[PDB]
Parts: sequence; structure tokens; C-alpha cells
Amino acid sequence: NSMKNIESLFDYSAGQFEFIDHLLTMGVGVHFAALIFFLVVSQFVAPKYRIATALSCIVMVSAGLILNSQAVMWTDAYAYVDGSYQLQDLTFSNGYRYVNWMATIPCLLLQLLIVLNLKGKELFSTATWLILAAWGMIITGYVGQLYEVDDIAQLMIWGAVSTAFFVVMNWIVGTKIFKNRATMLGGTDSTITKVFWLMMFAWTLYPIAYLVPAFMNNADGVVLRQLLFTIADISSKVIYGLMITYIAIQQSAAAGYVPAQQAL
Ligand SMILES: CCCCCCCC/C=C\CCCCCCCC(=O)OC[C@H](O)CO
Ligand SMILES: *C\C=C(C)/C=C/C=C(C)/C=C/C1=C(C)CCCC1(C)C
Ligand SMILES: CCCCCCCC/C=C\CCCCCCCC(=O)O
Ligand SMILES: CCCCCCCC/C=C\CCCCCCCC(=O)O
Ligand SMILES: CCCCCCCC/C=C\CCCCCCCC(=O)O
Repeated sequence: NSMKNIESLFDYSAGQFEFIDHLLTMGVGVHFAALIFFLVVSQFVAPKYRIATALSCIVMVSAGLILNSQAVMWTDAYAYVDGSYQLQDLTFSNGYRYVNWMATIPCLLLQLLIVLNLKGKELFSTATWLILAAWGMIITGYVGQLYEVDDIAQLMIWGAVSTAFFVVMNWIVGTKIFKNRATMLGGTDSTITKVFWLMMFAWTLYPIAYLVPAFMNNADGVVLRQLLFTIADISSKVIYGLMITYIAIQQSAAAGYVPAQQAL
């Protein structure tokens, strides 16, 4: 699975290799630091919204474990030899991120629907269509990147199919947001609209990283891709969760939850 990604094609300078290692290890710290924050403020969230901050804790740990796994895989697969880090064993691939996404994306979408105050039949219904659309996106994306070394054309076609799911997914999300933001309390009807645009921006970096093999097929393309993943993860998981948490607390406060009012 590692021979199919471009990381296996190149030697890396100390500077490139340590920059990638430092990017992944920093990602671990950030996520686990935000995990403590999400855990602490959960007591300031009304029971109605408390599951949202819990889902952020699930995302933080899910991401932190795969980023930590990826950093160690990175240092195991390569060895500094003759002035460059060269592939030693085949134990590093990007496929594990696509596993992180399969798991984190349903959680990220669920926390959004919860603060939108959807409930019951509509919650279960809307969540099912989003998670299926999203899994189709991720799965077709994972098939495509198996060809980023061998068959770029296939990468593209699987990229096109994956993007179809992405567009439909965002159309559902946007439609539910704009049709339900009047139900939101404390002025969060204004904040949720920004969350949506944060989503659009953060999530669009992933397909850009996905296409790096096609327009920068070299060792700096590998560094660049990890940098895009790092900006994307922090924005779609950390900042977004903070955005979701702030909305949860605000609506809790507007709903008469005392611990939420005292915290604010
Ligand atoms: C590569 C081939 C396939 C590529 C095709 C690309 C087409 C993209 C079209 C629109 C943007 C999609 C994003 C949709 C953003 C959410 C839509 C929305 O804002 O919802 C509207 C709602 O009806 C208001 O109440
Ligand atoms: C970690 C959180 C999230 C929301 C991950 C999001 C991933 C995507 C939006 C991926 C999209 C893809 C597209 C649209 C087509 C290329 C293949 C991808 C799966 C990378
Ligand atoms: C394809 C996988 C299955 C798809 C179904 C996804 C699961 C969604 C099911 C239930 C919605 C979760 C809501 C949890 C309760 C929170 C409600 C609340 O406290 O206000
Ligand atoms: C067990 C977790 C995975 C859940 C799968 C169910 C979700 C369905 C999502 C979209 C189906 C797309 C399947 C197309 C795969 C073709 C790739 C191939 O066969 O080589
Ligand atoms: C992930 C973004 C989704 C959109 C993908 C772009 C759609 C295809 C665009 C142009 C087709 C160009 C096909 C060139 C194939 C030859 C390249 C090669 O095989 O080496």
C-alpha cells in the first residue's frame, strides 16, 4: 500500500524529512491539547448540546492517534544514509488518513446537526444521507490515490467521482443550515453561517493535497502535501470544533443553563 504513494519514490534531505516529522508530531500535540480543552468545557454545555463537545473529543483523539502513528511510521521507514534519508522499510502510506476521515467525518457532521437543533426523524435521516455521501467520497478517494504513482488518469477519474459526492454532501449541509439557522439561539444564527464557509474552505484543501502527485511529483511536493494536510486538519477539526463548542455554549446559555451563563 506504501509502494503506491509518491513518498516511496524519493530520497529526502534532513531538512525535508525533519520538517515532515515535526509537522506530524506538532499535529499530535495540538489535537491532544484541544482534547483537554473540549473535555473541560463540556461541563458548561447543556445536556442537549453536550454530545457535540464529546464528538470533538472523539475527533481529537482519532486524529491524534493516526498522526502519532504516522510520525512513527515515518521515522521507521527511513534512515539517514550518505547524506540523505532513504526508504528502508515499506511501512508508511497516506491510506491511514483516509481511515481517520471515515471515522472523523461522521463525527464532525453530527456535531453540526446537533447545534442546528435538528432532532428525531430528521436528525437520523439527514445524518444517514450525509455519512453515506461522505463515505462514498472517502472510499472513491482512497481507490484513486492507490494510482497516484501508476495511473494518474485513474486518480483523476476516481477524483471526479469523489468530487460528485462532495458537492452533493455540501449541498445538503448548506441547505440544512440556511433553512434552520432561525431556530438558533443567542445570535448563533450568525455564527453557524461562518462555520459553513470555514467548512467549505478547510475541506477543499484535501482535494488540492490529493492532486499534488499530478502537478508537483517531487520531494517538495511531498512536503507541500503534508503541509496542506496539516493546515486542513487544524482548520476542519480544531478550529471547527472550537466554533461548534462556542455555539453549543452560547445556545446553552440562551437556553437557561446556569453553568453556561456563568462561564460566559
Ligand atoms: C469535477 C466534476 C464535478 C465538479 C462539479 C462542481 C459543481 C459545483 C457547483 C456548485 C458548488 C457546490 C457546493 C455547494 C455549496 C452548498 C450549496 C448551498 O449553498 O445550498 C443552497 C441552498 O439551496 C440555499 O438554501
Ligand atoms: C479531517 C476532516 C475532514 C472533513 C476530511 C475531509 C476530506 C475531504 C473533504 C476529501 C475530499 C476528496 C475529494 C473532494 C476528491 C479527492 C479525494 C478526496 C477524498 C481527498
Ligand atoms: C451508514 C452508517 C449509519 C448512518 C446513521 C448515522 C447515525 C445517526 C444516528 C442518530 C443521530 C445521533 C444523535 C445522538 C443523540 C443526540 C441528540 C441530542 O442529544 O440532542
Ligand atoms: C465498512 C465501512 C465502509 C462502508 C461502505 C458502505 C458505504 C457505501 C459508499 C459508497 C460505495 C462506493 C463503492 C465503490 C467501490 C469501487 C472500488 C473497487 O471496487 O475497486
Ligand atoms: C480531484 C478533482 C476532480 C476533477 C479531476 C479533473 C478531471 C480531468 C481533467 C482533465 C483530463 C486530463 C486527462 C489527462 C490524462 C493523461 C495524463 C496521464 O495519464 O499521464
